[PDB]
This record gives sequence, structure tokens and C-alpha cells, in this order.
Amino acid sequence: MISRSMFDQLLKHRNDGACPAKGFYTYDAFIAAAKSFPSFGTTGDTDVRKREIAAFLGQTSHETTGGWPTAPDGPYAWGYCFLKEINPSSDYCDPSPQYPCAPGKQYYGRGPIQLSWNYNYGPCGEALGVDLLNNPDLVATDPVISFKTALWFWMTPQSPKPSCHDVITGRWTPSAADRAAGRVPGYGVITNIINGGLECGKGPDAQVEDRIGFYKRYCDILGVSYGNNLDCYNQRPF
Repeated sequence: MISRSMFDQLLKHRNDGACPAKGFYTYDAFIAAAKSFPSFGTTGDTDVRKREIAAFLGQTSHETTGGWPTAPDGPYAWGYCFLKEINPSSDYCDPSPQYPCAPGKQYYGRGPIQLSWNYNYGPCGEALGVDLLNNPDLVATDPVISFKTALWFWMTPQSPKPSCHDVITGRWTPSAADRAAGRVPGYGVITNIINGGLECGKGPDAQVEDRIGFYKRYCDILGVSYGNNLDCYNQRPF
């Protein structure tokens, strides 16, 4: 587990006035959230535990980045700047008898994984013990819940698609079809899990490069190797 000083060095600009999420993403909220998922950051040897935190913070930093190319400390120091999706194009409501949209509510991206859609807020809240279908705004008002939604995503498989956790800790072994699709363990298949439909299997991509930039900077500061297969440029989406 990373210390407060390390967390603050990785996420160095999140509390700048420039960032809408200033003050929200506290180290204490991160540690409290992680307690609900005790295998997070505790699975594997010392390098794997650090790498899991780097990979989780890298991907979520991309989803919340306020960086730009000439920014102080570079663009990979501007993770966790945003809390809420900027200019959402809809309510993100896909009505469902299992997940019915609450009146007046919107399911645009919120928190470190930019949780989106009623049918993601629904099962996430159920797993956390919180009604996020009916109060989705909790993901942008309660920082412990906010971090918990991102850890829920990270830790929950959509079998046969694996959890990000299982990939980075070595607990996922690709099926033969996965191998035929180019999906092998590494940060690249984590990008594929998170947004592969739009970002993977099509050559270089500025979004993927941003995810990797954060991960590399965090691995550098934590003192761990990146692992192999960092991109998904040659992977079929799941």
C-alpha cells in the first residue's frame, strides 16, 4: 500500500484550484475504500502490489486528467483533476426493468473510473451497499463511495472477460481465443477491459498513450517495472 506522501506525489496537482475536484479525492478516502476490497494492492509479491496500484491509478488518472502537453510536471502529473464528465451528451439512461432510471437523475461519468449509465450505477451500488441507481450523484459527493465505485469496476469480472485486478496480479490466464485475439496479460488488456471497443485493436491512439503515460510515471516513482504488453494496439476488443 502506498503512503500518503507517495499518493500526493503521484497525484500532485489534483488539489490545485485549476481542478474542479480540488479537495475531493483524499488519501483517507482512498484507504477507506480499499478496505472494502482487501485483495486490492495486497495480492502478489512486492513488485506486483506496487504495479497494481500504479495501474489502477494510471487508468483512473486518464479518466480524470486535467493535463496538457506543456503543463507543470508534465501531463502525467494531472490525474484526478475532474470529478464529473465534462458536457455530458445525454442522461446516460438506458431504461431497463432490472435498472430503471430514477426521475430527474443522470448517469454521466462520475468519480475515478467515470462510472456511466444506469445499468452500471445499479450493480455497482448493489455491490457497495448504496443505492446509486436512485442517488447517482453520491459518486461525485462522497469521496469514499467515489473511490469504491472505481475499485468495484477494477475488481469485478464480466466473465469470461477478466477483472483488471486479476490481470495485473497474474491470476488471469488468457483463454485460447484470447490468445488468438492478441489479448495477453499486461496494462494493454486492462485498457481493453476499460474502453477497448473504442480504443483497442486499431493502431496507436492518443487516449491509450495518455493511459500509458500515467502508468509509466507512477511505476517510475514507485520503483517498479511496467510489465510487458503495455498497449492494446494489436488486440481485438473483448
